[PDB]
Amino acid sequence: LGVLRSANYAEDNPLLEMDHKNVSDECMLTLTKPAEQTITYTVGIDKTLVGAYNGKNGTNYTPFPGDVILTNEQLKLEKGKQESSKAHLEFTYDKNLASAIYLLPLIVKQTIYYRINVWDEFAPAEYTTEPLVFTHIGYIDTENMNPLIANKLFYKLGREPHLSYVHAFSVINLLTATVKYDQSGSMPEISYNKDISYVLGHAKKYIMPLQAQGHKVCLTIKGDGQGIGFSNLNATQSQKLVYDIRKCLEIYGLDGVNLYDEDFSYKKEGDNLPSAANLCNFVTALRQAIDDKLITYAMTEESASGLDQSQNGIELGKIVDYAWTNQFNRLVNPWREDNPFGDDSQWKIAGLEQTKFGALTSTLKSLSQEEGELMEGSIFDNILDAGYMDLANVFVVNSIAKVVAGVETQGATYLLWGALINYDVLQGINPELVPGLGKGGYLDIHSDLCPKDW
Repeated sequence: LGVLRSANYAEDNPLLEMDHKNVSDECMLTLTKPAEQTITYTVGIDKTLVGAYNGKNGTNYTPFPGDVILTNEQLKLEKGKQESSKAHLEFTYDKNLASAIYLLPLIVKQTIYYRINVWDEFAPAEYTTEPLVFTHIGYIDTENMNPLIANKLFYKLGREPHLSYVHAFSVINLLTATVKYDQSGSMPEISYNKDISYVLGHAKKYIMPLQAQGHKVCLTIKGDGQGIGFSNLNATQSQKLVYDIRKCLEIYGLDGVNLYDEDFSYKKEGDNLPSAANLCNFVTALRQAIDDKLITYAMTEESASGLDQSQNGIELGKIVDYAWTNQFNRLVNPWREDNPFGDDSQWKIAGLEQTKFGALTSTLKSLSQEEGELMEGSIFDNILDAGYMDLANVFVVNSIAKVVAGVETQGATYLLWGALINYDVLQGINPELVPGLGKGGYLDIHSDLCPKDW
């Protein structure tokens, strides 16, 4: 008696994601008792087991009809060991394969039941039009990343026969344009680096495809450190930047703008100081100009004080679609007194419903043991124990970045916290980021999922 396991997957019957390329896995035999003598078993394909599997598990899988190349099919079990040598399975992709989930049973002659998801041209098999239950906002740094990677990241929701695939993000923020003085040194203008220019100049290639798959796409605007920005514009300057932002979203088919309140290098003394009232007047003007296009606000330690109070009757929270902070890998709760994780009252925005606040903005950085405990504690205790459920509606990822050495642990989890709370805990639906594991997945440090091509 023994078990035919996968070498890289703990799932008894692993589900591989085949996006128009081959997929592979290795399996081995684990014997309940150590081998008395050196024996060799052989693994083979038996597609006759499919009908019994679909009856037992309620599924509808058709046996995988593509070419399957098994190498090292003879499993060597040395005396005294319980695990054999590893066989290798290469599932060949071909255009003659329709998009579906297939089954390929591998037997000893127990049994392992490989499931192969053959993707369509836009989404995996069993993709659904069912919308994500929460708003997931993803930054893409156009200096290193292709915005189209959003169209490759999915959530595998549920367990068979109730599997569903949904896009992992619903809003995408493009990093970044900046605000600086104009050539005459009197007016603010938007400045675009070489990367964000090519993205916007080719919005038909990089933006409309995202919008076609349900993504709202916004342009982020930071400062360029010349001391002029969203919170210190006079009447004339405000009308200029409002006009230019309104024009920019119309010109490139953008759904909205993300006001990233950082890097303006505001002076601490002089005649153009930052004020929360100026910010409220500028954003109020922006809202009149762009109508229902999205305005979001990213708060930082460089934000002006007073946003917890109305400014000339204006509450910034009433006129913005979403807000969040740069307090990465930590759940910020500005409405919680005696907060055991730290007082976040500085991040309070007057008029902002909790359901519009990204309490958790995660970033791709390795965390210490303490930092890791702070992240999970702040998330769980605030949303479940303290009862701030409304803080589970918006989740933000500041830069979907490449998974590399030293950030594999955060890479695997920092895009799943919103699905973890909303689906796995608040409902019973298991969530998995796809395409994660395996050669070529988002978590393969030697592969780029959807690389920069300009």
